[PDB]
Amino acid sequence: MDINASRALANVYDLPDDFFPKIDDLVRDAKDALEPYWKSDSIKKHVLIATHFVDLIEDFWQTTQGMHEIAESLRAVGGSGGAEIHAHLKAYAKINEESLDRARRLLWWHYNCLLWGEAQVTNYISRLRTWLSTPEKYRGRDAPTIEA
Amino acid sequence: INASRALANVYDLPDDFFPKIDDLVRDAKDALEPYWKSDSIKKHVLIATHFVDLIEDFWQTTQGMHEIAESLRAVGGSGGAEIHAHLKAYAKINEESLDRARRLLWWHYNCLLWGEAQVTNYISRLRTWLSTPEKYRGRDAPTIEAITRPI
Amino acid sequence: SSSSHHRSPSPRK
Amino acid sequence: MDINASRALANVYDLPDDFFPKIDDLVRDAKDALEPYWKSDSIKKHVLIATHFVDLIEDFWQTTQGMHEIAESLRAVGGSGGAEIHAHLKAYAKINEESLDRARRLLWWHYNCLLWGEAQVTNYISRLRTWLSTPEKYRGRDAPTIEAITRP
Amino acid sequence: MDINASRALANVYDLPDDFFPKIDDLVRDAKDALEPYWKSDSIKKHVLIATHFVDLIEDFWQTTQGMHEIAESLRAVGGSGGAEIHAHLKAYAKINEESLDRARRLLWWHYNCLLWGEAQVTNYISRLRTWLSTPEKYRGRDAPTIEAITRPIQVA
Amino acid sequence: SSSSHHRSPSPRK
Repeated sequence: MDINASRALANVYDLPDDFFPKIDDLVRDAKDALEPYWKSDSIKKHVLIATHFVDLIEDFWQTTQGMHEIAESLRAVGGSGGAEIHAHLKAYAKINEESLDRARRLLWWHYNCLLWGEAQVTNYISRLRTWLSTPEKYRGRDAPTIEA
Repeated sequence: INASRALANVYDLPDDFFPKIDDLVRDAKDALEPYWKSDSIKKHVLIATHFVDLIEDFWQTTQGMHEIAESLRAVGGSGGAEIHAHLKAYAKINEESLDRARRLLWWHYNCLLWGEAQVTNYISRLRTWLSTPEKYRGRDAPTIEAITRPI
Repeated sequence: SSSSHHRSPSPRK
Repeated sequence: MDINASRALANVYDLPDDFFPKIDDLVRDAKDALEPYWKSDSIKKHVLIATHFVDLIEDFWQTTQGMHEIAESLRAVGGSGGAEIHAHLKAYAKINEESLDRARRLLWWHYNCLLWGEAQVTNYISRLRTWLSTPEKYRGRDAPTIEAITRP
Repeated sequence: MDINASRALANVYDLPDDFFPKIDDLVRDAKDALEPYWKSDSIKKHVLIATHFVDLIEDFWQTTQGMHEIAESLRAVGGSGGAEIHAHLKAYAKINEESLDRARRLLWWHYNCLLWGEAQVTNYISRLRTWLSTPEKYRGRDAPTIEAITRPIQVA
Repeated sequence: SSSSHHRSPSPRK
């Protein structure tokens, strides 16, 4: 495969939003794989970045989910609250969940690059892009995976 | 060792030592943009950039949560104290997270500009000066102009 | 650097 | 200064009971500075002594405070216990408080000597005694310190 | 230190409590054997630890004992203001007793290691634990000892 | 030319 075309086809924001493991499993794997580098106090790029995003998720994910739940409960219980309140709440939750989707994607990217290598990860992304462009019939019955 | 030490020192500060968030983010972006154009992977670059993004993403949402919670509680007739309590808890969590982000951003920005040593020494001196009981102190805090002068 | 890799992690497109 | 006069003016128990940080802060800083040596299972003087005194405080401080609380509560109640009971309890709490004050002072001493050096702390205490015997207006605006430094 | 010495000390922590000399005698002997190292201002592990533990005892032993005494006194006289009084007092005294028992045992270990040697003492304790855990009929009628004490001082 | 420092720590005066 052409390195150039691969790198051009590889981007973490192109993915379907269902390719990404649940946030709990992702955070757990990230922490369990980072513990050595933490204890060693390592200054590697992906270590630093994945640490930042682990912290970001742990901080704001449950708060955003609680905000969405609160907005729904407030619009359900009745109009006693208001429309501006629910609109502002939904907008804040929307912005936060966009930021959290970005954090999730980049945490995945950074963790997988730490494990395997960003070269392997971009190759995998390109090959998965192809697998997804192809129709179900003339492609593998199960998707690829890194060194798999 | 000394890294976590100076970090704990940074956390051991009064919250009135840290500039306003607008000034801080402005200065950080101004100092970092060249490094972005240069595609630099420096540690302080990595961390300050990511904290700037964090702040610009969540600060306004958190302040709005605070204000709307207080307003609807003053109203009193919207849902119940459950909503206000849930909102206060979330806002507290996000506030402490953003405070940590603000502090680490200050630390890394200043380390990048001037020097990690010049910032660590000043922070140690200031933390010591603040610890003491005001009778063995000096009567004049250490001022930030010490970072700017080399040694 | 052939890759964008700006502001540290991969930049959007 | 004259090194002899410095070492002679340097004694931890000369300080007026308020130069010393609070007990929680002191134990916390001591543990934070010790845990490396604890893990490395070190033998050195200051580590050993600071550890012993941390343990002593952890063990007896809260008990002594509770003893004082008990003495005051029984004093308020009046009929409970009695007079000589209150007297003996207060005397015991007082002896324990003397021991714990000595422990706090020695803990400060050894923690700081471990961080910087007992010579540095000696000079610090000496210069502080001098700077503190002088009146306020001829002191200046720069008290004495140790001022750790870092090199890139 | 050696895992042998660690085993010996962990065993000291769990001995029958009748193996240990009276605290008065222990403190006395510790002071008398340490004052030379005090004058010489030595910084040896056992010296430091024994000194600190004997000071600890000197300070808090009689205090804890009087605490017990007065707790029993208030329980006997009655008229307590709530039972929490005696509860908290005896809990404090119990924590003090645990701390002081550990102190006595480490003082014993360190003073005896100073006298004889860490090796001699850990061997002694290994033998004594093997002897105590074992039941009679396979044991020996007389316990083991540090043979350097009860061996004759021969002089021509 | 050494301080008291007896028993390992510093004594009173």
